[PDB]
Amino acid sequence: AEQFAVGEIITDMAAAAWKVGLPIGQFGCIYLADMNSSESVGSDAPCVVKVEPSDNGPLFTELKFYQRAAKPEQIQKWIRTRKLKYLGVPKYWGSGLHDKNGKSYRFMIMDRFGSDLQKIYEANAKRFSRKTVLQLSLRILDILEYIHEHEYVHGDIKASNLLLNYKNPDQVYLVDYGLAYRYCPEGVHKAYAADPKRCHDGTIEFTSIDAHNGVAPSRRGDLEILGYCMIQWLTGHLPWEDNLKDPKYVRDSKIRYRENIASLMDKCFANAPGEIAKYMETVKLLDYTEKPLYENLRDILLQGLKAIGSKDDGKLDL
Repeated sequence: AEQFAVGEIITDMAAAAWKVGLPIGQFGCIYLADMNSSESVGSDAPCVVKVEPSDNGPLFTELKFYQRAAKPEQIQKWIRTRKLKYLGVPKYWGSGLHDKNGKSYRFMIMDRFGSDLQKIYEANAKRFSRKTVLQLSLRILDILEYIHEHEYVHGDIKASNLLLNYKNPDQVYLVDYGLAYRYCPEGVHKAYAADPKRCHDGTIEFTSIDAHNGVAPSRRGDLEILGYCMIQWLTGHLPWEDNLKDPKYVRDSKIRYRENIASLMDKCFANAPGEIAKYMETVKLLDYTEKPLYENLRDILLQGLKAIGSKDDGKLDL
């Protein structure tokens, strides 16, 4: 199905006009997009349009997240109060309803990014430096604190969901909120239980123990997912990576390694970077409904940067 005629002008719900260009990268139904003008949408376009049938659940979930939490000025306000260089939550530009060939579709206009981190990781023989991992993780902690404080949990952090700013290789953004989860609607935390609405478990190698136990994701699970990403990034591996077809094996391993983090460090690393063990110990202390002390997690990571004779200079080193 072609959802658009290439070069057509589409008008969103706020009457802003956009033009549609070609598909990106040979992701889903995602096309380059720009402000309506007399020029064609070029390969250096600054936006994308994501389009799915209107009965698609994930696009609707994602749209709601972006409308509630990613409004250009909502993000800018947070950046000013927190004295952040930037925030890696993509900006929402608009959305609408588009009918074609008697089918109804939903569309959403978003920032356009450069490469995902997974491609860059594979081009570096599946390693990121200690400097890179700490700098990424600091910015992901900023992002997670933001979304959590706006009642959502991502539940699927991974290098393929981390995109670089098209104009700035040192700024990383977390994308894909189609299976994001509003753990705290109206300040009321979800109970330790399954959500019948939700069916997703994250990505098996990175997902949280809570997710493996069949309960809805919460804040600690996001921090836990980031922990496993860090190890994967530093080492090229996770202990359970050859048994991903067997979830109960993966859960058993995660549960045992949480109970004994020094054995995780022994398995994954001779000498391990101490911030990682410290990070995971702090995450382990969290109850299901407990608010993380994000600034203490960031501190733990800053002490890793000090230990390699560096600082938080915002350099990803990719």
